[PDB]
This record gives sequence, C-alpha cells and structure tokens, in this order.
Amino acid sequence: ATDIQMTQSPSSLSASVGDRVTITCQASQDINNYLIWYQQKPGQAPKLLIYDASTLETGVPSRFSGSGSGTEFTFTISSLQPEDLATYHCQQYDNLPYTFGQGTKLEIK
Amino acid sequence: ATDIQMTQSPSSLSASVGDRVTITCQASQDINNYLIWYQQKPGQAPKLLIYDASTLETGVPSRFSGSGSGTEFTFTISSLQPEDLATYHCQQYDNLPYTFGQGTKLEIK
Repeated sequence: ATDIQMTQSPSSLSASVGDRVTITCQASQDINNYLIWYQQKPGQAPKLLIYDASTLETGVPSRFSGSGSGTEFTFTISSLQPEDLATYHCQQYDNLPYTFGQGTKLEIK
Repeated sequence: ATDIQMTQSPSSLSASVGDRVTITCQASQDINNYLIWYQQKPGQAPKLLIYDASTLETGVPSRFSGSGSGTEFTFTISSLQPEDLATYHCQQYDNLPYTFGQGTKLEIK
C-alpha cells in the first residue's frame, strides 16, 4: 500500500496508579501535525483526547498530553488514575485513507 | 469490534468507455453524510473525489458523483473514460476510528 501505516509501541503494558506512562506512535510517512489520540474502553465511544498532535480537547484532563510532528508521536499520561484503564489508539487524518493504530492496551496491577 | 465496517460492492468490475458505472458503499452503523469517496491509482497518492457524501471536491471531474445518507451510499461515473481505471474507496469520518472500504477495482474492458 501507499497507505500510511500507524504502529504503536508498546502494544500492551501494565502500570500502577501514580505512574507516569508514555506510549508511542509511528507513521510510516510524514503526516505533519495531523494526529488524534483516542481512548477506547470496551463497548464504549472513543474519547478524542488530543488532536493536531499536541492539542488537548475540551474537558480533557491536563495530565494527558501528546507531542511530536512528522513521524514520531508520543502520548504521556503524567500521573495514572484508574479511570485511565483503556486501549489508547492513534489516528492520522493527514492523507486518505485515514489509518489508525492497533492500540496500546494499558492495564493495571 | 464496535468499529464501523465499511463494505463495498461490487469489489471489482469491468466496463466499457462511455458506460455509466454505479458502485455502492454500506456502513454497518449510521454515519450521516460523513462519507468520502476517493480514487487510488497504483503508485500515486489517493485523490479525494467527493466529501460529505455528495460534495464534489474542486478540480475533480464533474462526471463523478456521490449520493446517499445514513448507511447506504452510491458513487457514479456518468460516462466512463479510460483514465478512470483505478480503485474507488469510501471512507467514513463520523466516528473514531475512521474506517474505510477495501475498494471497487474498476477495469476497462
């Protein structure tokens, strides 16, 4: 494919409450600044958390943060709360088709 | 797998130059009018054709059109030209993750 491949690392991860957790996302091609991070908990609507790589959405805790441009992006949770148990997916929207990562499954204990 | 499944039919097709061609896209859930059609030729970047189900993007041949709302969408080439040999894909952007169809590969007979 000339399709942009979004790959996330780690794919799975356990941490404890209070931990800073950082996960990563990699675009196979340059997607400039056009990257979403969303949170899927099971049977449930994805919550758009970051857009344009670095921009928090409204009513989104300041403990979440994205950064990066080009091909390397990063999602930090600065201090982990339990309501953070979620698969975190990345999604590019720079170039069709709009591909997304297989997720980082963030579990606890 | 509560992701929106985008389904296309036919998956390929051969038609003659001058023919009217109509291809369909089905969403597994209602996605309003938040549907793109795009064209993929091998080697080349995808070219957005239609957005919001029916709005034709600037510089796109007028013989292309889109219709439908909700779950059943349709794309039409009013009169087939040889350079329309490509695969035509639909893409939803109503809900994360933004999922897309495996395409209709159109050949010229």
